[PDB]
Amino acid sequence: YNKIVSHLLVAEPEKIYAMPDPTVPDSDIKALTTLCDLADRELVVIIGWAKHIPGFSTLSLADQMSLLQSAWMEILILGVVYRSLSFEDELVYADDYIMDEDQSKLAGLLDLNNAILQLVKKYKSMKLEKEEFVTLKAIALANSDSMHIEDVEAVQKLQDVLHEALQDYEAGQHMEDPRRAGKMLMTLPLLRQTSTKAVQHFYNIKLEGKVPMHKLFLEMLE
Ligand SMILES: CC(C)N1CCN(c2ccc(/C(=C(/CCCO)c3ccccc3)c3ccc(O)cc3)cc2)CC1
Repeated sequence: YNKIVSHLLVAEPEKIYAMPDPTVPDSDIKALTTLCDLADRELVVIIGWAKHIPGFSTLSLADQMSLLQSAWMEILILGVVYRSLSFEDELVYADDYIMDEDQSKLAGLLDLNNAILQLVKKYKSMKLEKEEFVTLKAIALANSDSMHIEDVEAVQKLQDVLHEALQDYEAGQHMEDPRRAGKMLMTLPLLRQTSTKAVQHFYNIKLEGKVPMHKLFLEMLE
């Protein structure tokens, strides 16, 4: 077991809770408030998590911003997916917040979440392990295709470090399947697809607020 995967496991943020309001009756407005409140608390720990990724904090501050601005929804969704593996037709946003099909219909999220459930179903059949989760998550941040990177070279380096770490691990604990790392990489499109659609929905129903995401990430990064 190599040191990248080992440190990435160590850098996992702790459990966040959504704390839905037991007073408020379940409605479509409730769901968004809960998910909004939970996402904001996750975003704070997601930026701490990034800084422990080897080489991330050596990037320029604009490149740190560009990676997080490109990948934040992918990172949120991957977490939901991983927590959902041992459940059935349900998305585990938090240990205290689980959304089944009817609550997704009510939240206006049915199509999004059915796609997120394809991703869950797919990691189930490959028996996805925590070490692959945290490595795929790190790859998703680094492979996020930002429009404006200052140092293309350093960013490709971080890609290739995390890429090699994934290949390394799979060569290690998965000899039964010499193509498992390639299969892992091939689930990255579905994750970009649902995140692309989720971010678009984020903006359709105007959840961005007043402060643009790039200054929020600048504040959190300092
Ligand atoms: C005002 C500004 C500071 N922001 C920052 C971020 N913020 C936000 C970010 C992400 C969502 C996500 C849902 C669920 C996606 C589908 O399952 C979502 C709901 C509606 C539209 C798009 C996404 C979501 C995903 C994973 C997860 O662990 C938790 C939350 C919701 C809100 C609102 C507040």
